[PDB]
Amino acid sequence: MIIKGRAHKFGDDVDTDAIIPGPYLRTTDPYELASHCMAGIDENFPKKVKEGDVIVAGENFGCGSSREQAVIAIKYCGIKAVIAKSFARIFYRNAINVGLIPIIANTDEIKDGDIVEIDLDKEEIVITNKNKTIKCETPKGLEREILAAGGLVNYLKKRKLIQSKKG
Amino acid sequence: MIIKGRAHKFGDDVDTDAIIPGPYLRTTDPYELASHCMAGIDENFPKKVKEGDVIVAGENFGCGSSREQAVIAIKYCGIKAVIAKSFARIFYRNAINVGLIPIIANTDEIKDGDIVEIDLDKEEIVITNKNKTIKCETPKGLEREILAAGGLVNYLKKRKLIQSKKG
Ligand SMILES: [Zn+2]
Ligand SMILES: [Zn+2]
Repeated sequence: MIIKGRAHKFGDDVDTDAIIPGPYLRTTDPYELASHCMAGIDENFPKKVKEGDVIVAGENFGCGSSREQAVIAIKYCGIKAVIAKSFARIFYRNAINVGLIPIIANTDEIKDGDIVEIDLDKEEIVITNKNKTIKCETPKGLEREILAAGGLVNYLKKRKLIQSKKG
Repeated sequence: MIIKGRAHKFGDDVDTDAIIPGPYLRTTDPYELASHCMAGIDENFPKKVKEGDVIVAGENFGCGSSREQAVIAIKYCGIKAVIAKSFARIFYRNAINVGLIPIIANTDEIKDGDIVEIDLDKEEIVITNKNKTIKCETPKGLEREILAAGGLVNYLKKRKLIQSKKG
C-alpha cells in the first residue's frame, strides 16, 4: 500500500513528553489525546496536521517512557506512519501494537512541508516535490503481520477466528 | 488529503446484495462483513483488496436496501473511498455516516488495476499509470464535516465536547 501526505519534520530525541505531555495523560478519549499531539515541542501541530499526514523525525523518536498514549495521540490525528532515523525500542513496539507504522530512513533527505509518498511494498519514500526517492526499511516478520491486521487486538481476534472454524 | 491505491473496477447498478449478500447479514463483527465485500459479483475481491485501495464503479452504486452493513463491509476492507458515476441516495448517506468517502467522477476513464490518486482538496483523480487526471466531485457542507470527523458518531461527540467546555 501507499501512504501519501504532508511531512511534519522534527529533530532528534523527540520523547514521549514532547509527543503527549504528562498532564494530558489524565483522559480516556484517544481523540482528546490526539488534540495535544506533539504539543510538547510544537503547540501548532494539532491545528496544522491533517488525516493522512506523516510525522518525520531524527534519531531516537519516541524516546523515554512506556506510554501507549503517545502512539495513540499520533494514530488518532489520522497519522498512519512515522518516518525516523531510529525509534526508541518501547515506542516502536507500542506503535506496532496500535497499527501505527514506524518507518526507518535518512530523514535528513526530508524537509518540513514536503509531500511524501511511502510505498510499503517497494520500501521507498518518494519526495514528490523534490524529484527524489529514498530507500526506507519497513517492519518485517511478526511486527509486519500485527501491523497488517491493524494492531495487536485485531491480530489476536483473527487468530481466534481461524481457531473457531478449526473445530 | 490524498488517497492513493489500486482501483477495483465494477459496472453499473452494483447493489447492496452484490456488495454484501443478505445471508452474511447475520453477524456482528464488521471484519466478518468485510471478508465478504463485493462477494455478490466478485468472489475474489476479499482476497485481492488491500488496505488503501479504492472501489471504482459505474452508475447507481450501492443501489437497493438500506444496509449499513454494505458501507461497513467496504470500510472494514481498509477502503477509504468509492469512486462512481452516481450513488444510490441511501448508500451515499450511510457512507458519509461511517466515514466512507463517496466520490463522483466519469469512471469510464478508470480501468481495473489502475493506480489512482484522489486529491480531495483539488478535487481531481490522478490515474498515475495512464498519465491523465480527471475532475471529481467530493462531498460538501454538512456531509463534508461529518466525513472530516470520520463519521456521524465522532461528529456528534465533537459537538458535545465543544458544548462541554462551553459551560
Ligand atoms: Zn531522549
Ligand atoms: Zn439497482
